[PDB]
Amino acid sequence: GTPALDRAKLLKQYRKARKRLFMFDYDGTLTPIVKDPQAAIPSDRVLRTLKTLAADPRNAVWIISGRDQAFLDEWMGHIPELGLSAEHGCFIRQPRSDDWENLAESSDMGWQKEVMEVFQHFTERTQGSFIERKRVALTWHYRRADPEYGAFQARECRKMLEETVAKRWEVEVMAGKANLEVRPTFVNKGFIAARLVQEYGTDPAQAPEFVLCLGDDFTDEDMFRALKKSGLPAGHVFSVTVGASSKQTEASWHLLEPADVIGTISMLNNSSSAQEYLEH
Repeated sequence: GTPALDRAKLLKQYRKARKRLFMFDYDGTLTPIVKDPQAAIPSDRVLRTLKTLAADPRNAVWIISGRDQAFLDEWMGHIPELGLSAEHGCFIRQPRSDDWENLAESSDMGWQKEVMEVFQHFTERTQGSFIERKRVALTWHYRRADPEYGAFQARECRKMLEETVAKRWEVEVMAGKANLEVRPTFVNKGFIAARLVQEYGTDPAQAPEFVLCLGDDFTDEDMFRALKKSGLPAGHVFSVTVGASSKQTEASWHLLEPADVIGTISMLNNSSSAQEYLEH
């Protein structure tokens, strides 16, 4: 478990830091979990909060999301300073750039040819199984197969992929409940988060003196893991899960709800020179 984010400590390091890095999951983190993805179109409040945070050039503000490129661009893309990572690391837009990079297309996806061949082989030999093909991930499904033989086939297929495909291309093999998935290593949010920190270079004095990383889910845990490996001073890094104190997490802190996340970012925004004046 974790204590709630110490907002006083956060604000103090924010003020002290000359360079700040923010990495936010979107759904479940900046906005509540909902059934209808359109109901999680950012409220005006969420958008104001992000726009104000990103306006300060001392801040590098990243949204790291499973959402489509078209969704992030439509609803948040008008804030030019936001860095956007969409579709599980497959599309990236740097702060202040109009250009999206297609990271899948920038990679060698020759592995897909071999994985399809292997999956097709096991499919023909495992009644009930089938292949799901997405842009970047390939998934072999076998829930409808005999449970024991399906599991056996999946163990055998996984071993084969690990000893061949995974040693030639930068991909990993995942096991879901009744599935096997192959996807690029760059899909992992920790990969995404480590890359962002290393972009600052190998010079300590050039590193950000403030990192706030927020996320609610299992994939976001990999961001927290990566930051624990960053080599940055502990008091400079705030890995924060969204969830209860009793939640087991790689984060060091929690905030209970997206409303608390927005409230926390608003507190940081209100330390601006302009806001401090208006406040008196």
